[PDB]
Amino acid sequence: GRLRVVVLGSTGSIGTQALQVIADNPDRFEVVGLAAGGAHLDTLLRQRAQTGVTNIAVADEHAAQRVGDIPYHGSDAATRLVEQTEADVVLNALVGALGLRPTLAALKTGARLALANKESLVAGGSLVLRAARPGQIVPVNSEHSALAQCLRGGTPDEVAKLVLTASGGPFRGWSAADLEHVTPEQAGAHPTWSMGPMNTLNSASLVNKGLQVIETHLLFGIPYDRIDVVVHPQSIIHSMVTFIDGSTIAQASPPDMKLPISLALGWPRRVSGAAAACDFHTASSWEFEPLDTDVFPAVELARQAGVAGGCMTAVYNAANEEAAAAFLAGRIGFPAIVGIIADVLHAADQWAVEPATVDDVLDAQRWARERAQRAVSGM
Amino acid sequence: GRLRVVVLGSTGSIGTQALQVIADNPDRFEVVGLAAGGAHLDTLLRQRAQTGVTNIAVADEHAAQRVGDIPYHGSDAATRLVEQTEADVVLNALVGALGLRPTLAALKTGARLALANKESLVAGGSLVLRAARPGQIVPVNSEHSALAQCLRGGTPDEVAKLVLTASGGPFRGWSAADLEHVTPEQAGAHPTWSMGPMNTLNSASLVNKGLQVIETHLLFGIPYDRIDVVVHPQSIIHSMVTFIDGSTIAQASPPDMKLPISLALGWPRRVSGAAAACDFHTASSWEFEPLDTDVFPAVELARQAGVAGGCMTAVYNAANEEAAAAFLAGRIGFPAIVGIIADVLHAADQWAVEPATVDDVLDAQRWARERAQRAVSGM
Ligand SMILES: NC(=O)C1=CN([C@@H]2O[C@H](COP(=O)(O)OP(=O)(O)OC[C@H]3O[C@@H](n4cnc5c(N)ncnc54)[C@H](OP(=O)(O)O)[C@@H]3O)[C@@H](O)[C@H]2O)C=CC1
Repeated sequence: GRLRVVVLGSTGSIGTQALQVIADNPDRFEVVGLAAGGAHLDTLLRQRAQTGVTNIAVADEHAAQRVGDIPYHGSDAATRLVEQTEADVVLNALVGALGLRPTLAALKTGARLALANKESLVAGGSLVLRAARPGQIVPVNSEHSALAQCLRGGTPDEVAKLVLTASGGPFRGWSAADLEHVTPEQAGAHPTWSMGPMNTLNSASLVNKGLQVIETHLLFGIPYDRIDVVVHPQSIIHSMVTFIDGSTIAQASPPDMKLPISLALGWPRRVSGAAAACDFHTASSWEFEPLDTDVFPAVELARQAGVAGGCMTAVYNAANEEAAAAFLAGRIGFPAIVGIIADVLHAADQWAVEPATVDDVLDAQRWARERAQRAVSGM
Repeated sequence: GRLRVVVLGSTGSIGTQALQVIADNPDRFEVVGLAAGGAHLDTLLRQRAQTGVTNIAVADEHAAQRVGDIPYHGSDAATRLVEQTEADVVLNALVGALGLRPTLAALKTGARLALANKESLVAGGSLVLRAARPGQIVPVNSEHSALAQCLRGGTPDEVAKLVLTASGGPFRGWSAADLEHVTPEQAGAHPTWSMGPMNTLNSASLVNKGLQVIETHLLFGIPYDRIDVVVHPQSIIHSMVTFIDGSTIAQASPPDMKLPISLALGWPRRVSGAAAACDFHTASSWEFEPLDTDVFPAVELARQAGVAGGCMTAVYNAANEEAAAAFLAGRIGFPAIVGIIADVLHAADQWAVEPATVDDVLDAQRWARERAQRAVSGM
């Protein structure tokens, strides 16, 4: 009853939290593989030494050289590790487009895919879906973990609406006027979670929410007009399902990713002590407010891309990555991230064709990146 | 397929709401029996005329003299109607001690029992539990209904805590000094057309919550030390379950008893359009604060009684019935209600024996009422 776990992106936030869950629960889990990029070698060496796992992939060839003895090195190291390691669960916590091929490799093996890497579902679309058995993909993000728990509240035909919650970002309440003046560091701190410069920016622009709506449709098969977003500044309620009789079932916990991680690794079984529970011996308040879809149209823009289907969500994602890098570099303003997403989706006519192979997906992203660059060039 | 329903207590708040749900859903339910006390004989005869159901019971023989074609009249009329009617669901929405035998009769038929009658579990306890098969009893109360929905979020083994919500009453936040000046009218006592004087008062005193804690223990088999109460003034979250991993699942809806009534009737199948869903288009907040157990000790007393066991919860409730009536009759002050419950309970250890018959329960109750009357009068 012990699950063999491959951890991809082991040195990041999710990767390290997942290793602590596995360390705490040797009854339930064992690490059998680690993959990293090569940029934090001290962490990875520390992880090799602490877990005793030598079955390691490192993307950067130079960093893998620097370390020596690494059995998998290069841009396909993570994919090859997954292909050649027997495991029950593959945790994909890699960042960006490079999570796609290791996602596809993992699905092919039969292992449960515990998915933090959103880009692989968002961009992979039906390519990833065709490769997956029912229930094989288990979401790691707290919103989707919340949804999966809440769906147990009824049969599938009893689902009326999925309700995703959003923190609302640092600029909740701000008008369009004052969104123009946002600096790369004003969008650099998140109220409840501590994440990377990209992932914290995606919370500020509401594109992380947009992307999660896409993932929600792809994970659970609920239509886009039945997936709602509500602003909940506290991030204690992580999501809800409303049923056909009027009942809403909600999931709540203090923000700690170890909870959704442990549940994604152990699914369907809950992992005793994974995280602290809500304390009802002290006063608290859960506030909800409607999202401002005029100032923050990134979610509706994600529905539009999602309804168009095929490779259009790959376009929505890839356009974001490029426009976001331009923001962090200092080349474009804050509102220009979503404005450029809009302009790129409007030109992306051809990319509504369903992908047959990874290259179709790769072809759409290439186009979107270029088109996104051309839009940046114009300002 | 269609469920045949017997409605006991048809002329009350729950019973009439249940008949509305049955009338809006002829596909799901048909009424096959109706039982009332006699005080609202006119309502029952209009119900007979409206539904076409002639299979009716009237407890009051004197009131039954007015009609001449009631197949079941007198004492145990409701019990006899239960024994002699083929049904799939018995809704027991009878008030007080006269709900206990129809509950037992209903369990013996092997029909599902939708239980609103509090005395069945609070007084009848082990008599009712030993007579019931697993899943046979489905609760009608909004809190218990919330708990049953939330328990879907994991296995029985995965439960850490049940958390009942409480409005806190009209004297939420009041000091012990504040409570000294409490009048019957302040405690929500008005000549309301369906609201019994007791249930408003039991909510103001926190005895309703005590009673619900006792029933939670018996319905769900969770230790008293793992059943909590949080104050929640909005009454949108109707109760919650905390699981062993630290995740809490909560049930939420705008107050409307037709939701938990519909689900109780159709269990485990939800009833489309039963009640309005939470609306997140407009801002709101769900507030939680701990209960001040020094000013409001009624729930800890309920746990004391329930742990003591046997007929002690019967004593708890009868001692309340008497004390609460005396406060309404201006013979005692508000704080003396729960004060008097403590004193009767402290002197009551002889009733910690398990009841063998309905009579054992009646004897305990008789004792508790007399002992409480003593305390009221100064004897
Ligand atoms: N943290 C959170 O709570 C949330 C996470 N997510 C999602 O989780 C995913 C993971 O990001 P997060 O853990 O949060 O990330 P981090 O940025 O903290 O870490 C990402 C990991 O990917 C590795 N990596 C980077 N480049 C490569 C590459 N060239 N080849 C192989 N591995 C590489 C990194 O290794 P190294 O740095 O050593 O090079 C690192 O271990 C994201 O897609 C994000 O959308 C979603 C919602 C919130």
